[PDB]
Amino acid sequence: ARVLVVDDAAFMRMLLKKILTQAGHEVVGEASNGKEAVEKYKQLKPDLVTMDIVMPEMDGITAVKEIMKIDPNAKIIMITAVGQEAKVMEALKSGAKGYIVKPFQAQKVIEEVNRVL
Amino acid sequence: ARVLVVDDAAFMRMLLKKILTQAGHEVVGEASNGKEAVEKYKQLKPDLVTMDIVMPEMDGITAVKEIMKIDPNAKIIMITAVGQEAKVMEALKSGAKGYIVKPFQAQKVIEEVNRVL
Repeated sequence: ARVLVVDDAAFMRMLLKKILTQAGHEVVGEASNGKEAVEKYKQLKPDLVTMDIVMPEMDGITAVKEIMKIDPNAKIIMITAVGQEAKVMEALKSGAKGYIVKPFQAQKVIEEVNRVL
Repeated sequence: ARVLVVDDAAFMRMLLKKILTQAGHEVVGEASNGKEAVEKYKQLKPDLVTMDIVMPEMDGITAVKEIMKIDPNAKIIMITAVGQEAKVMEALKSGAKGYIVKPFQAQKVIEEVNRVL
């Protein structure tokens, strides 16, 4: 009777939580995506999961492409950590204008925002 | 100076919003994933986007697989609409126990939760 509700739409989570709780079940957790669903399953060990078969599955690169398609003047800065450089490379190829590296130093972040503008 | 901040981690959004606002910039919106980033770009037409190159990119099927890997007794119900049947099929193959169809009738939803338990 302990249920993990997974859905990218907050209102869908709510609607399902309503129906479950109204049937005497306890929603012990919620997730907006795949990774979070799996993490929350470990931590909560629920009896039941409800999961939308559509989950956000758009990466940073293709979201750059979609935004550039909409507005070719879009100014995008990627947030990256060490190890993701191949993907950042391709984001920049696809129209992104810059990037900043985690962990942030506030000065370097604004140097880069300013540079882009 | 109007910035759309995109990152799957709420605290990362916050941290970046802090640094931007402290530099005299207006965070006019936020997104937790790819789809939402693109939608919000249209609606807000921001001067600047900041976007994590890692965005949730795990689909419902592979999140079923990861959960089954963790607990082979996991009980998962897929939420589906018309048109997604190929993906629901494969979710069930990978260990999911059932599904419910949107738009929900509360009775059919609990018939299916009960059946699974």
